[PDB]
Amino acid sequence: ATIGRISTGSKSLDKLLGGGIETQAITEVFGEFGSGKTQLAHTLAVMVQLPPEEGGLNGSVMWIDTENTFRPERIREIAQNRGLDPDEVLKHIAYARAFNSNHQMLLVQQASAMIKELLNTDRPVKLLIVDSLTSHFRSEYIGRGALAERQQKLAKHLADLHRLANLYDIAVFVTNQVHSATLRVYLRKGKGGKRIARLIDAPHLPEGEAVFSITEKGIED
Repeated sequence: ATIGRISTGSKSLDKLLGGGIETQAITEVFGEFGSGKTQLAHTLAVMVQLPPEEGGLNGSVMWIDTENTFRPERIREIAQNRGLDPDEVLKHIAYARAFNSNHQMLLVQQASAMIKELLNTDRPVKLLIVDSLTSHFRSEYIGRGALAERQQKLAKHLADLHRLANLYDIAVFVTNQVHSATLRVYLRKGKGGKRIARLIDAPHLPEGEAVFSITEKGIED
């Protein structure tokens, strides 16, 4: 299948991403708390649901939360301000809270069965969010030989993530605070409620930067 692109809500940021975030890839967005990673995840969970003419893929979402940062109220606000039905937007976001790194790995594996069933529907899964990919791995692996073990589990988790994205034509979006993903985006605060995105690593895309805002519509220019 050909690559689908999900608009982030920002024209500037979509331009940097060659149209938007891609299916059949793991897009990693990293930054300090408040850099806009979570607002971008919330905006994408709504945007993917829009028709292609609006920047979406008529798709369903699966969201894995390691730190309880998912906000239904924010999804609802973004949905309403984009002229979508908040109830329908929420019902197309399959949500799961991971309490440890092993639970997190298991949820990715269990998600394959769910995705299979939605493939021939009008709204198949086009987006899988993992916020925030490493929080459990960093807190659990402390002591002698902890670092080498963490790297091994992360690599397998990311391989399980890559497998779903290619096999089912899904865009995998992961967040991180501060490893090989297909696209790395460094996020930081600009001047005001403005953020700056820096494309660090990309195989088909040139390096660069884009500026965006955080509003009642989630993410825009």
